[PDB]
Amino acid sequence: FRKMAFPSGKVEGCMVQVTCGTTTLNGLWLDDVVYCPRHVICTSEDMLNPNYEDLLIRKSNHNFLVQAGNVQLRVIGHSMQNCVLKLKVDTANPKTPKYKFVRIQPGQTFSVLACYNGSPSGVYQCAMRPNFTIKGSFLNGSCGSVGFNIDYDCVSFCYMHHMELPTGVHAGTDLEGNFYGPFVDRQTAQAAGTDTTITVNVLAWLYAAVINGDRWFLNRFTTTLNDFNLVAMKYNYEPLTQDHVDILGPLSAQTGIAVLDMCASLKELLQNGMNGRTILGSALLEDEFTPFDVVRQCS
Amino acid sequence: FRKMAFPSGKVEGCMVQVTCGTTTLNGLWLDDVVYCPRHVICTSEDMLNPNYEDLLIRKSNHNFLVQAGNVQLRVIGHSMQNCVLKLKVDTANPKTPKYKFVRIQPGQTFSVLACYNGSPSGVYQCAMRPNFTIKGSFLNGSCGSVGFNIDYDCVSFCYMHHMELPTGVHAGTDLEGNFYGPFVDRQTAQAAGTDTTITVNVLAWLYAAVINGDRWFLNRFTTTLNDFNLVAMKYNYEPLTQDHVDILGPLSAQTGIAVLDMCASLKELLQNGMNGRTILGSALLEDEFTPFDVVRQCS
Ligand SMILES: *[C@@H](O)[C@H](C[C@@H]1CCNC1=O)NC(=O)[C@H](CC(C)C)NC(=O)O[C@H]1CC[C@H](c2ccccc2)CC1
Ligand SMILES: *[C@@H](O)[C@H](C[C@@H]1CCNC1=O)NC(=O)[C@H](CC(C)C)NC(=O)O[C@H]1CC[C@H](c2ccccc2)CC1
Repeated sequence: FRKMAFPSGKVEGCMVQVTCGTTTLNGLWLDDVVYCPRHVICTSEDMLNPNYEDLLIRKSNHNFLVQAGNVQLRVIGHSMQNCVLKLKVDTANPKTPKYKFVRIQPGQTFSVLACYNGSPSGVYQCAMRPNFTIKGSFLNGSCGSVGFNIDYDCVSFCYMHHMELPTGVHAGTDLEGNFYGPFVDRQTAQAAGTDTTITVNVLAWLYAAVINGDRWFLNRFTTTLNDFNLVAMKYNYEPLTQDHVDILGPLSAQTGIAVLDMCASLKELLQNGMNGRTILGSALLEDEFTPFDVVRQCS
Repeated sequence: FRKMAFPSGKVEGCMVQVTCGTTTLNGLWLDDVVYCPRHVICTSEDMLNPNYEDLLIRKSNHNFLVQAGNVQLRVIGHSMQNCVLKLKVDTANPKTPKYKFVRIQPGQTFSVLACYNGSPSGVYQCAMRPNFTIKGSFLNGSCGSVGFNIDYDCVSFCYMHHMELPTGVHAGTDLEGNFYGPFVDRQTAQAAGTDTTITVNVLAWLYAAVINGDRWFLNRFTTTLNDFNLVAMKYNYEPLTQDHVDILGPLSAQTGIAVLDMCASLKELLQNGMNGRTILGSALLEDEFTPFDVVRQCS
């Protein structure tokens, strides 16, 4: 059982390089539109407190250099939508997959195709935390890298990368340019607030553990939803709801472990730690697998 | 800092479905040749102790159904090379990337594109352990999935998946069909022997930690190569050599921490555990990042 990303090929064919002045980042080329973070129009002496409206007025289509491999694209229109720029180009991307834009919910997962200068470097799996940050791997130049899921042949884009926070975590927008969380695109320290653990995902991962022969943490006890949450609260775990319980149903059915029984084992793990033992090769409780992820991987 | 796979697009375009009888697995379609594990010619009542030579003699080209998406490929020749079958087909794959076959060394890493019925399901990063197993995520039907690295535009294929061991780990071949390790393709329990930790990789990962602001484990001590290895041995860590030291050089240079100083901190971690603290979000010492991987990710 491994942290698995979706195959990235459909998205690799959408990444391009966007330069304005001396600032270069990545853009997403779908049909005849390139999407990129608006701070590509910023100089280093603009990022502290940019007035994007005023900065963009000084820019014309020909100030946007868009490059797909060795080929230049002609920019024939531009506009700002929230924190993203949309550059209309004269050529539809012939590699455009079936796609949609979605605004993902906290606790859900997606794959990130980290890019630099418009070239894919690597792919990994992330979760949108309850505080609307993600714990990625991003260097200077990675802005415009996107996060996505794939449903059959359809790519659902959900994230575009914009900035780093002092805690080392990452923040960004949906593909309409609205940040996840309370963040703004300026180079100041910003607070994400307390993060909380995604309880339903930890449970899913404990089920995956049991499915993979690791069972030492199961005990003889059960609990109540109300009583588990009294312990969840203390640990900054998200409260569990009956919808969570029914979401966990197929895993409970495959393992034969009632959900409230697994909750009892989780309380004991939370109160007593792991006494140096491990679970699927981790010494911490893992919360970036959804129930859906676990089902998909164990079938 | 994250466990990152290479973009999988170049390899996605090489995966096909291979069926012989009622047994179906994945094959790798490069130029006019499809490569797949030879046990595709086995029935369930053959896998306990197959005589592959005898089994294959009963098979003709038309018994191999090769499917790429919705299109059948015509098989015009077949032969067995070690534990792989090579099916000559009448059509060169138009998506064949620049590629080579390499037999990878223990301690090195590569990406796995896990496939089922010839369709990519997910991508993740693995290491070839010192005992020539890998710790993957593979279900029935995943055989023929490949592992690879990418160097610029060139795909180096290094692994094809064949079987699972009782410990839950995985074993397979290079693309010439020679197993990594002492394994054979028959459905019996087989031993991998003691695994050992990849010391040079743990050091690389501690450097990555320091590069990412996590420094609590650094101490005031140093050691000697000879004296560190006395402690390595006891913990079933691989001995460190001066070549390892020079490999770690660029990381030592970027952080300003002498390699033997980092070795001192590692000895203390090994002797004293982590007392509930963490390093890059893990409560265990991580050994599936090479120095090269760390450099690539932190630049
Ligand atoms: C892409 O342009 C880039 C991605 C960043 C670079 C470093 N890692 C990333 O993920 N984004 C930015 O540079 C971003 C531009 C804004 C939106 C105009 N600026 C940014 O993220 O600035 C951060 C720098 C570090 C700073 C900080 C860190 C630690 C302690 C205190 C303060 C937070 C803001
Ligand atoms: C692909 O065909 C498949 C991949 C396996 C399926 C399950 N997970 C995997 O990675 N390989 C095989 O089925 C393989 C065929 C051989 C090469 C002819 N057989 C195989 O791996 O058999 C294992 C089954 C389980 C068994 C065992 C497990 C636990 C305890 C004792 C014994 C080890 C061999």
